[PDB]
Amino acid sequence: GLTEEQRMMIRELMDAQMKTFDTTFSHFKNFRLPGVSREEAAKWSQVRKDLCSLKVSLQLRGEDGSVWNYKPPADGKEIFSLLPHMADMSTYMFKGIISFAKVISYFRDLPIEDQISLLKGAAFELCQLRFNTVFNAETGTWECGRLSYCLEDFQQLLLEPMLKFHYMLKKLQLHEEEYVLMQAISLFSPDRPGVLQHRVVDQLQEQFAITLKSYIECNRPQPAHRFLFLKIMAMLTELRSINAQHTQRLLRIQDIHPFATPLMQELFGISLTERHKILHRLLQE
Amino acid sequence: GLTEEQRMMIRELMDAQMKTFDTTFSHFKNFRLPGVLREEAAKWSQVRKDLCSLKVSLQLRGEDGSVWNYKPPADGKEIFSLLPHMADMSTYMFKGIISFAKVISYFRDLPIEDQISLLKGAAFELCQLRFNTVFNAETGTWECGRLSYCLEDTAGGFQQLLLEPMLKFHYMLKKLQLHEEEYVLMQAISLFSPDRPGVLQHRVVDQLQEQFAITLKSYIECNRPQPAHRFLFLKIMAMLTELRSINAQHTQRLLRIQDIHPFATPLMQELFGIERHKILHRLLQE
Ligand SMILES: CCC[C@H](CC)Oc1ccc(C(=O)OC)cc1NC(=O)c1nnn(-c2cc(OC)ccc2OC)c1C
Ligand SMILES: CCC[C@H](CC)Oc1ccc(C(=O)OC)cc1NC(=O)c1nnn(-c2cc(OC)ccc2OC)c1C
Repeated sequence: GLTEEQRMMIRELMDAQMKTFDTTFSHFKNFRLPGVSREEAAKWSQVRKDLCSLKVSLQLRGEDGSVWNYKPPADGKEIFSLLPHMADMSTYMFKGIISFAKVISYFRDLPIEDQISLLKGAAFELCQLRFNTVFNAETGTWECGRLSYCLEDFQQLLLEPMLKFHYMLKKLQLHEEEYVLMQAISLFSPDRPGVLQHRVVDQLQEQFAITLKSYIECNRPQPAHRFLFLKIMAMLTELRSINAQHTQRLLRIQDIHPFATPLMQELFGISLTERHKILHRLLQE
Repeated sequence: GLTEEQRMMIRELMDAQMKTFDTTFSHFKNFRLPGVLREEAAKWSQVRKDLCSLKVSLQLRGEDGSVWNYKPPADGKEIFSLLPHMADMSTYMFKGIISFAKVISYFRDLPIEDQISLLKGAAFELCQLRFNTVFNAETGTWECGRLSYCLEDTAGGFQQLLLEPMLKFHYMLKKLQLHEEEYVLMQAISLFSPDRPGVLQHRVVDQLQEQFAITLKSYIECNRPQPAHRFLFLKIMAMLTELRSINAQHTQRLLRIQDIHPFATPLMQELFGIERHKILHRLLQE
């Protein structure tokens, strides 16, 4: 079995996930909706390539049973139509991740600078891990309560590394304990930009990784997924590569079409404490 | 061929239609839309049967090419979700019909009370005739510019739609493949109905209706192949007779819905009887 500290470690992470992951997205309100220069022109071409890779239709299910469905247009600024909404979704998700990190005892004891640096480097990764738990691989749809995001028209989709990540991770059929441990391992990455206490974060990540390794051996005897632990660690390595690629994508689009919310601006590159006033405020409550 | 008086009649009606029928619905703006979220029971039960008869989805195409689609909920008060939009659409269509009648010389010379009585009796029918020209029978969709109203997919399929006499009328009328001139002549024959409630100059209106009918009869004889269009005029007049029965049915349906859930605009209230025609008098005086 697991040690007393290992079981309590999983118990704390699971309680954190329940307190801070709004799976029904019931409290995601007041969001935006679509339809509701030579140096600049050159940067547009690359931004158009970034936006056509992830094209989803939007579905809004009302309490009465009615459904409002948004089908995106074909490629001007029309390819930016979903950005103000996705910014509000990302910002809403990031607030839940910030709250997730705050209740973890190992994260709360860290200096405020390292708390800022770890959340900055892992925000995208923990959000994709949370999005994968509501991803329907049969329909290609992220089901976020009354909101749904359906991929628009497979081997072309799998070429997109972010979409391939969600299909591959969903195929592993992970439990909630394995997702929340993946979030812990990703959150406590010691080699994030700006981390000071490099060794103590490295030591915390090793305890979360050993706990995941021990959990799988004690709760997963089915050969359904052999080497599940090493497969998970490979997905986290791939998730770090996708994080760098898509963080560059957002900066390119933000350069010619500003959409990032004030919380996202601190999350990207738009003295550590002074440059992250909102993150510092949220991390105090 | 047609006589000069009959050609001038068709020419006046086509100009009336061109000036007053916004076929692209470009000037239908600021309309409302469904949100993003013992004896009283007998009124409700009949109204639930009344509102389940016509089930459409709403489609709004944006200028950039995007498409917002609204699928109505399944049968509370949610079965009313489309009423404010339909009240806006109907009010807009009725104004175009009033303007249509207002430029017809034979209509303006009638007494003002007969003008109001003819409009109240024919508003639904001229609205349905205009809607039929933008009805796509292959997709079951009224294409109104950037707005589209599509019959919802049902387990009964196409035969299910034919249960509603209103829908059967649109498919049957579209099957005739009528010209623009025949549509505008149908509207004139419907508008000048001498047996509407409250009509005083019964003989004058009846004589005006027969001239429009004779003109339509002569148009079909002179501009359509003799063999297969031998009874098109009689088929059209039978469609107008059936459209009048559907008018009586759906007017009663609207009054029942209004009795338990008010939705009619001020102009619609004057149209269904819900000084009595203050807005109608102003519109006819402009
Ligand atoms: C709700 C389900 C969304 C789906 C799930 C994978 O995926 C999309 C589908 C479609 C689109 C799209 O059609 O848009 C126009 C965009 C995204 N996805 C992000 O918009 C996005 N997901 N994560 N992040 C992000 C978050 C960060 O902090 C938390 C930091 C950086 C980030 O990105 C570099 C973003 C902007
Ligand atoms: C959008 C147009 C296409 C289709 C053709 C039948 O229309 C509907 C589609 C769906 C519905 C519906 O799903 O309902 C909840 C209702 C209507 N249609 C009227 O709502 C309506 N059409 N004509 N009139 C009306 C107008 C009058 O003066 C102009 C006078 C009386 C009238 O009716 C008694 C109404 C209220």
